[PDB]
Amino acid sequence: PVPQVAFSAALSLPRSEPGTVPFDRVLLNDGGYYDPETGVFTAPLAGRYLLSAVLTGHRHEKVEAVLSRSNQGVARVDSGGTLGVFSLILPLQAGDTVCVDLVMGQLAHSEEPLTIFSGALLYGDPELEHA
Amino acid sequence: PVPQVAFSAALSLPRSEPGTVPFDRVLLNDGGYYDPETGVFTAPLAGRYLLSAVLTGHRHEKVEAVLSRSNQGVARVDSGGTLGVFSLILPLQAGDTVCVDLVMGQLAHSEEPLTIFSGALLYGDPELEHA
Amino acid sequence: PVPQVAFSAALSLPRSEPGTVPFDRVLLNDGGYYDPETGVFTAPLAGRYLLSAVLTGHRHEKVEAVLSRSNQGVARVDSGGTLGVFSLILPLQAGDTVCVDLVMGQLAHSEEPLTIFSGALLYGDPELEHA
Repeated sequence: PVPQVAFSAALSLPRSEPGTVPFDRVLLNDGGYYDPETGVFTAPLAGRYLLSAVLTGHRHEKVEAVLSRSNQGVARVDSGGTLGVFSLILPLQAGDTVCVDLVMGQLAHSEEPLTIFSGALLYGDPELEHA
Repeated sequence: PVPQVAFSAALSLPRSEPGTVPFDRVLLNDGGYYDPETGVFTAPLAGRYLLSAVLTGHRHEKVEAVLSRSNQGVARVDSGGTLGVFSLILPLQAGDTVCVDLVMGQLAHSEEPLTIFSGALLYGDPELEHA
Repeated sequence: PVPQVAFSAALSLPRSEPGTVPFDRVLLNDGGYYDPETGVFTAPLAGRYLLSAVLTGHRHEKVEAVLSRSNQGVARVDSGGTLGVFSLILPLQAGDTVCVDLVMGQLAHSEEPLTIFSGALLYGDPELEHA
Protein backbone atom coordinates (compact mmCIF):
# COMPACT_ATOMS: atom_id res chain seq x y z
CA PRO A 1 0.00 0.00 0.00
CA VAL A 2 0.95 3.68 -0.28
CA PRO A 3 -0.02 5.84 2.75
CA GLN A 4 1.05 9.13 1.03
CA VAL A 5 1.39 11.33 4.13
CA ALA A 6 3.24 14.62 4.59
CA PHE A 7 3.19 17.07 7.50
CA SER A 8 4.68 20.55 7.90
CA ALA A 9 3.41 23.45 10.04
CA ALA A 10 4.69 27.00 10.26
CA LEU A 11 4.32 29.81 12.76
CA SER A 12 4.18 33.50 12.00
CA LEU A 13 1.67 34.84 14.61
CA PRO A 14 1.94 38.66 15.01
CA ARG A 15 2.91 39.39 18.64
CA SER A 16 2.73 38.35 22.34
CA GLU A 17 0.59 35.29 23.00
CA PRO A 18 -1.74 34.49 25.93
CA GLY A 19 0.01 31.12 26.36
CA THR A 20 1.31 28.14 24.36
CA VAL A 21 1.78 28.69 20.64
CA PRO A 22 -0.42 26.97 17.94
CA PHE A 23 0.08 26.90 14.12
CA ASP A 24 -1.71 28.71 11.28
CA ARG A 25 0.45 27.71 8.29
CA VAL A 26 -0.69 24.25 7.15
CA LEU A 27 1.98 23.95 4.46
CA LEU A 28 1.14 20.33 3.69
CA ASN A 29 -0.41 18.26 6.48
CA ASP A 30 -3.42 16.16 5.40
CA GLY A 31 -4.25 14.17 8.58
CA GLY A 32 -2.63 16.47 11.15
CA TYR A 33 -0.83 13.60 12.91
CA TYR A 34 1.41 15.45 15.37
CA ASP A 35 -0.34 17.95 17.62
CA PRO A 36 2.56 20.42 18.10
CA GLU A 37 1.06 22.23 21.12
CA THR A 38 1.57 19.26 23.41
CA GLY A 39 3.95 17.76 20.87
CA VAL A 40 2.24 14.41 20.87
CA PHE A 41 3.36 12.75 17.71
CA THR A 42 1.64 9.53 16.64
CA ALA A 43 3.57 8.18 13.64
CA PRO A 44 1.72 5.30 11.87
CA LEU A 45 4.20 5.95 8.99
CA ALA A 46 6.39 2.89 9.64
CA GLY A 47 9.09 3.57 7.07
CA ARG A 48 11.98 5.95 6.81
CA TYR A 49 10.91 9.62 7.09
CA LEU A 50 13.03 12.77 6.72
CA LEU A 51 12.91 14.92 9.89
CA SER A 52 14.07 18.54 10.36
CA ALA A 53 13.57 20.68 13.48
CA VAL A 54 14.40 24.38 13.73
CA LEU A 55 16.51 25.22 16.75
CA THR A 56 16.15 28.62 18.41
CA GLY A 57 19.60 29.98 19.37
CA HIS A 58 18.98 31.08 22.99
CA ARG A 59 22.56 31.75 24.12
CA HIS A 60 21.17 32.92 27.48
CA GLU A 61 21.36 29.29 28.74
CA LYS A 62 18.95 26.52 29.72
CA VAL A 63 19.09 22.91 28.61
CA GLU A 64 16.57 21.71 26.05
CA ALA A 65 16.11 17.93 25.41
CA VAL A 66 13.30 16.47 23.29
CA LEU A 67 12.51 13.09 24.85
CA SER A 68 12.41 10.11 22.51
CA ARG A 69 10.16 7.06 22.69
CA SER A 70 11.21 3.62 23.90
CA ASN A 71 14.09 4.69 26.17
CA GLN A 72 13.41 8.17 27.64
CA GLY A 73 16.26 10.73 27.46
CA VAL A 74 17.55 10.32 23.85
CA ALA A 75 17.70 13.93 22.75
CA ARG A 76 17.27 13.98 19.02
CA VAL A 77 16.43 17.68 18.75
CA ASP A 78 19.34 18.45 21.06
CA SER A 79 20.35 21.96 22.23
CA GLY A 80 22.63 22.54 25.21
CA GLY A 81 22.08 26.26 25.31
CA THR A 82 21.45 3.14 26.06
CA LEU A 83 21.06 6.83 25.25
CA GLY A 84 22.11 8.36 21.95
CA VAL A 85 21.75 11.65 20.09
CA PHE A 86 20.82 11.60 16.38
CA SER A 87 19.75 14.33 13.94
CA LEU A 88 19.16 12.90 10.44
CA ILE A 89 17.51 9.47 10.89
CA LEU A 90 14.61 8.36 13.06
CA PRO A 91 14.39 5.16 15.17
CA LEU A 92 10.70 5.78 15.98
CA GLN A 93 8.33 2.89 16.74
CA ALA A 94 4.93 2.50 15.04
CA GLY A 95 2.23 4.10 17.17
CA ASP A 96 4.70 5.34 19.79
CA THR A 97 4.82 8.93 20.97
CA VAL A 98 7.49 11.61 21.36
CA CYS A 99 7.24 14.35 24.02
CA VAL A 100 9.21 17.64 24.57
CA ASP A 101 10.62 18.30 28.00
CA LEU A 102 11.35 21.92 28.65
CA VAL A 103 12.29 21.96 32.35
CA MET A 104 15.97 22.23 33.26
CA GLY A 105 16.26 24.81 36.01
CA GLN A 106 13.63 27.10 37.51
CA LEU A 107 15.71 30.27 37.99
CA ALA A 108 15.06 31.54 34.49
CA HIS A 109 13.47 34.44 32.63
CA SER A 110 10.14 34.62 30.79
CA GLU A 111 10.38 34.42 27.00
CA GLU A 112 8.19 33.06 24.18
CA PRO A 113 10.12 31.74 21.13
CA LEU A 114 8.85 30.73 17.65
CA THR A 115 9.35 27.20 16.20
CA ILE A 116 8.96 25.59 12.77
CA PHE A 117 8.47 21.81 12.50
CA SER A 118 8.69 20.16 9.06
CA GLY A 119 8.69 16.41 8.42
CA ALA A 120 8.10 14.60 5.13
CA LEU A 121 7.61 10.90 4.17
CA LEU A 122 10.54 9.61 2.15
CA TYR A 123 10.12 5.83 2.09
CA GLY A 124 7.17 3.72 3.16
CA ASP A 125 8.49 0.22 3.86
CA PRO A 126 6.83 -2.20 1.35
CA GLU A 127 6.05 -5.40 3.35
CA LEU A 128 9.65 -6.60 3.58
CA GLU A 129 8.60 -9.94 5.09
CA HIS A 130 10.20 -13.18 3.99
CA ALA A 131 8.65 -16.28 5.59
CA PRO B 1 8.50 8.65 -18.16
CA VAL B 2 11.70 9.23 -16.17
CA PRO B 3 13.32 12.69 -16.60
CA GLN B 4 16.42 11.77 -14.48
CA VAL B 5 17.66 15.29 -13.68
CA ALA B 6 20.07 16.47 -10.99
CA PHE B 7 21.67 19.89 -10.55
CA SER B 8 24.36 21.15 -8.18
CA ALA B 9 26.92 23.94 -8.68
CA ALA B 10 29.81 24.94 -6.45
CA LEU B 11 31.99 27.97 -5.99
CA SER B 12 35.60 28.04 -4.90
CA LEU B 13 37.03 30.87 -7.09
CA PRO B 14 40.41 32.15 -5.74
CA ARG B 15 39.97 35.82 -4.78
CA SER B 16 38.22 39.19 -5.44
CA GLU B 17 35.87 39.18 -8.42
CA PRO B 18 35.16 41.89 -11.02
CA GLY B 19 31.43 41.52 -10.37
CA THR B 20 28.71 38.89 -9.89
CA VAL B 21 29.93 35.39 -9.09
CA PRO B 22 29.59 32.44 -11.60
CA PHE B 23 30.28 28.70 -11.01
CA ASP B 24 33.15 26.45 -12.13
CA ARG B 25 32.16 23.29 -10.23
CA VAL B 26 29.54 21.44 -12.28
CA LEU B 27 29.15 18.68 -9.70
CA LEU B 28 26.20 16.99 -11.38
CA ASN B 29 24.02 19.19 -13.58
CA ASP B 30 23.25 17.71 -17.02
CA GLY B 31 20.93 20.37 -18.53
CA GLY B 32 22.03 23.37 -16.44
CA TYR B 33 18.44 24.39 -15.64
CA TYR B 34 18.92 27.19 -13.09
CA ASP B 35 21.29 29.97 -14.11
CA PRO B 36 22.60 30.95 -10.63
CA GLU B 37 24.05 34.33 -11.70
CA THR B 38 20.62 35.86 -12.21
CA GLY B 39 19.07 33.00 -10.25
CA VAL B 40 16.48 32.22 -12.86
CA PHE B 41 15.30 28.76 -12.07
CA THR B 42 13.06 27.00 -14.60
CA ALA B 43 11.91 23.73 -13.00
CA PRO B 44 10.22 21.36 -15.53
CA LEU B 45 10.72 18.67 -12.81
CA ALA B 46 7.06 18.65 -11.68
CA GLY B 47 7.34 16.31 -8.73
CA ARG B 48 8.85 16.47 -5.29
CA TYR B 49 12.52 17.62 -5.21
CA LEU B 50 14.95 17.92 -2.29
CA LEU B 51 16.26 21.50 -1.97
CA SER B 52 19.17 22.71 0.19
CA ALA B 53 20.58 26.26 0.23
CA VAL B 54 23.73 27.38 2.04
CA LEU B 55 23.22 30.47 4.16
CA THR B 56 26.11 32.88 4.74
CA GLY B 57 26.11 34.08 8.39
CA HIS B 58 26.48 37.86 7.91
CA ARG B 59 25.77 39.06 11.46
CA HIS B 60 26.54 42.62 10.29
CA GLU B 61 22.83 43.06 9.36
CA LYS B 62 20.74 43.36 6.20
CA VAL B 63 17.60 41.43 5.39
CA GLU B 64 17.79 38.69 2.78
CA ALA B 65 14.60 37.25 1.16
CA VAL B 66 14.55 34.86 -1.82
CA LEU B 67 11.29 35.59 -3.65
CA SER B 68 9.05 32.66 -4.51
CA ARG B 69 6.89 32.13 -7.59
CA SER B 70 3.12 32.55 -7.67
CA ASN B 71 2.76 34.94 -4.72
CA GLN B 72 5.85 37.18 -4.39
CA GLY B 73 7.41 37.52 -0.91
CA VAL B 74 7.44 33.91 0.42
CA ALA B 75 10.99 33.66 1.69
CA ARG B 76 12.00 30.05 1.47
CA VAL B 77 15.74 30.66 1.75
CA ASP B 78 15.08 33.06 4.63
CA SER B 79 17.78 34.94 6.57
CA GLY B 80 16.97 37.91 8.80
CA GLY B 81 20.56 38.91 9.31
CA THR B 82 -0.89 34.32 1.73
CA LEU B 83 2.79 34.48 2.64
CA GLY B 84 4.62 31.70 4.42
CA VAL B 85 8.15 30.53 5.15
CA PHE B 86 9.12 26.90 4.43
CA SER B 87 12.52 25.19 4.29
CA LEU B 88 12.02 21.45 3.70
CA ILE B 89 9.22 21.20 1.09
CA LEU B 90 8.85 23.01 -2.23
CA PRO B 91 5.54 24.34 -3.65
CA LEU B 92 7.05 25.33 -7.03
CA GLN B 93 4.92 25.47 -10.20
CA ALA B 94 5.95 23.79 -13.49
CA GLY B 95 7.79 26.26 -15.68
CA ASP B 96 7.59 29.06 -13.12
CA THR B 97 10.59 31.06 -12.06
CA VAL B 98 12.24 32.05 -8.77
CA CYS B 99 14.26 35.27 -8.26
CA VAL B 100 16.57 36.48 -5.38
CA ASP B 101 16.00 39.96 -4.05
CA LEU B 102 19.01 41.42 -2.37
CA VAL B 103 17.94 45.01 -1.61
CA MET B 104 16.88 45.86 1.95
CA GLY B 105 18.59 49.12 2.81
CA GLN B 106 21.13 51.16 0.88
CA LEU B 107 23.33 52.30 3.79
CA ALA B 108 25.48 49.19 3.74
CA HIS B 109 29.06 48.09 3.14
CA SER B 110 30.65 46.42 0.11
CA GLU B 111 31.25 42.68 0.48
CA GLU B 112 31.27 39.66 -1.86
CA PRO B 113 30.16 36.35 -0.25
CA LEU B 114 30.40 32.78 -1.60
CA THR B 115 27.28 30.60 -2.11
CA ILE B 116 26.66 26.91 -2.82
CA PHE B 117 23.36 25.84 -4.43
CA SER B 118 22.48 22.13 -4.56
CA GLY B 119 19.15 20.62 -5.57
CA ALA B 120 18.39 17.00 -6.49
CA LEU B 121 15.33 15.19 -7.98
CA LEU B 122 13.81 12.82 -5.45
CA TYR B 123 10.42 11.92 -6.91
CA GLY B 124 9.04 12.46 -10.39
CA ASP B 125 5.25 12.29 -10.10
CA PRO B 126 4.08 9.33 -12.30
CA GLU B 127 0.90 10.57 -14.07
CA LEU B 128 -1.31 10.46 -10.98
CA GLU B 129 -4.43 11.13 -13.07
CA HIS B 130 -7.67 9.29 -12.46
CA ALA B 131 -10.43 10.18 -14.94
CA PRO C 1 17.80 -5.31 -7.21
CA VAL C 2 17.14 -3.76 -3.80
CA PRO C 3 20.41 -3.00 -1.95
CA GLN C 4 18.57 -1.95 1.28
CA VAL C 5 21.41 -0.28 3.22
CA ALA C 6 21.24 2.46 5.84
CA PHE C 7 24.09 3.64 8.07
CA SER C 8 24.16 5.96 11.11
CA ALA C 9 26.36 5.98 14.22
CA ALA C 10 26.06 8.07 17.35
CA LEU C 11 28.31 9.07 20.18
CA SER C 12 27.48 9.86 23.77
CA LEU C 13 30.65 8.62 25.58
CA PRO C 14 30.74 9.91 29.21
CA ARG C 15 33.90 12.03 29.60
CA SER C 16 37.59 12.59 28.64
CA GLU C 17 38.83 9.96 26.21
CA PRO C 18 42.41 8.73 25.56
CA GLY C 19 42.35 9.53 21.84
CA THR C 20 40.20 9.40 18.70
CA VAL C 21 36.56 8.69 19.37
CA PRO C 22 34.58 5.49 18.39
CA PHE C 23 30.81 4.83 18.29
CA ASP C 24 28.58 2.87 20.68
CA ARG C 25 25.19 3.81 19.20
CA VAL C 26 24.67 1.66 16.10
CA LEU C 27 21.30 3.21 15.30
CA LEU C 28 20.85 1.58 11.91
CA ASN C 29 23.98 0.37 10.13
CA ASP C 30 23.70 -3.27 9.02
CA GLY C 31 27.13 -3.83 7.39
CA GLY C 32 29.03 -1.18 9.38
CA TYR C 33 30.86 0.06 6.26
CA TYR C 34 32.63 3.21 7.47
CA ASP C 35 34.82 2.92 10.54
CA PRO C 36 34.73 6.53 11.92
CA GLU C 37 37.68 5.95 14.31
CA THR C 38 40.13 5.86 11.45
CA GLY C 39 37.57 7.44 9.15
CA VAL C 40 38.02 4.86 6.46
CA PHE C 41 34.80 4.88 4.54
CA THR C 42 34.36 1.95 2.13
CA ALA C 43 31.26 2.54 -0.03
CA PRO C 44 30.25 -0.51 -2.13
CA LEU C 45 26.90 1.35 -2.26
CA ALA C 46 27.20 2.66 -5.84
CA GLY C 47 24.18 4.87 -5.86
CA ARG C 48 23.36 8.40 -4.97
CA TYR C 49 23.20 8.74 -1.16
CA LEU C 50 22.37 11.61 1.17
CA LEU C 51 25.15 12.17 3.73
CA SER C 52 25.20 14.78 6.54
CA ALA C 53 27.98 15.40 9.09
CA VAL C 54 27.61 17.41 12.28
CA LEU C 55 29.95 20.38 12.48
CA THR C 56 31.37 21.40 15.85
CA GLY C 57 31.37 25.22 16.19
CA HIS C 58 34.99 25.71 17.39
CA ARG C 59 35.18 29.50 16.98
CA HIS C 60 38.71 29.43 18.45
CA GLU C 61 40.11 28.87 14.91
CA LYS C 62 41.68 25.99 12.97
CA VAL C 63 40.88 24.93 9.44
CA GLU C 64 38.88 21.75 9.06
CA ALA C 65 38.82 20.01 5.63
CA VAL C 66 37.66 16.42 4.89
CA LEU C 67 39.60 15.01 1.92
CA SER C 68 37.59 13.53 -0.95
CA ARG C 69 38.64 10.69 -3.26
CA SER C 70 39.81 11.04 -6.84
CA ASN C 71 41.23 14.57 -6.49
CA GLN C 72 42.49 15.21 -2.92
CA GLY C 73 41.42 18.51 -1.25
CA VAL C 74 37.70 18.76 -2.18
CA ALA C 75 36.29 19.53 1.23
CA ARG C 76 32.78 18.19 1.42
CA VAL C 77 32.41 18.53 5.19
CA ASP C 78 33.85 22.05 5.06
CA SER C 79 34.37 24.28 8.13
CA GLY C 80 36.56 27.39 8.11
CA GLY C 81 36.79 27.80 11.84
CA THR C 82 39.84 21.44 -9.64
CA LEU C 83 38.82 21.68 -5.98
CA GLY C 84 35.21 22.23 -4.95
CA VAL C 85 33.02 22.15 -1.85
CA PHE C 86 29.70 20.25 -1.92
CA SER C 87 27.15 19.33 0.76
CA LEU C 88 24.23 17.45 -0.84
CA ILE C 89 25.61 15.39 -3.76
CA LEU C 90 28.51 12.94 -3.83
CA PRO C 91 30.74 12.28 -6.89
CA LEU C 92 32.33 9.30 -5.09
CA GLN C 93 33.77 6.22 -6.85
CA ALA C 94 32.81 2.56 -6.23
CA GLY C 95 35.08 1.11 -3.57
CA ASP C 96 37.04 4.33 -3.05
CA THR C 97 37.66 5.91 0.34
CA VAL C 98 37.20 9.34 1.99
CA CYS C 99 39.51 10.45 4.84
CA VAL C 100 39.47 13.35 7.40
CA ASP C 101 42.60 15.44 7.65
CA LEU C 102 42.85 17.16 10.95
CA VAL C 103 46.15 19.09 10.76
CA MET C 104 46.16 22.81 10.01
CA GLY C 105 48.50 24.36 12.55
CA GLN C 106 50.55 22.99 15.44
CA LEU C 107 50.40 26.01 17.78
CA ALA C 108 46.83 25.47 18.90
CA HIS C 109 44.82 24.34 21.93
CA SER C 110 43.93 20.83 23.04
CA GLU C 111 40.24 19.96 22.79
CA GLU C 112 38.04 16.94 22.21
CA PRO C 113 34.66 17.50 20.50
CA LEU C 114 31.85 14.94 20.02
CA THR C 115 30.68 14.16 16.43
CA ILE C 116 27.63 12.42 14.97
CA PHE C 117 27.94 10.83 11.52
CA SER C 118 24.74 9.95 9.65
CA GLY C 119 24.38 8.89 6.02
CA ALA C 120 21.40 7.20 4.35
CA LEU C 121 21.00 5.49 0.91
CA LEU C 122 18.50 7.31 -1.28
CA TYR C 123 18.76 5.74 -4.75
CA GLY C 124 20.55 2.57 -5.78
CA ASP C 125 21.34 2.88 -9.49
CA PRO C 126 19.33 0.23 -11.45
CA GLU C 127 21.75 -0.96 -14.19
CA LEU C 128 21.42 2.11 -16.41
CA GLU C 129 23.41 0.42 -19.18
CA HIS C 130 22.40 0.73 -22.81
CA ALA C 131 24.58 -1.34 -25.16
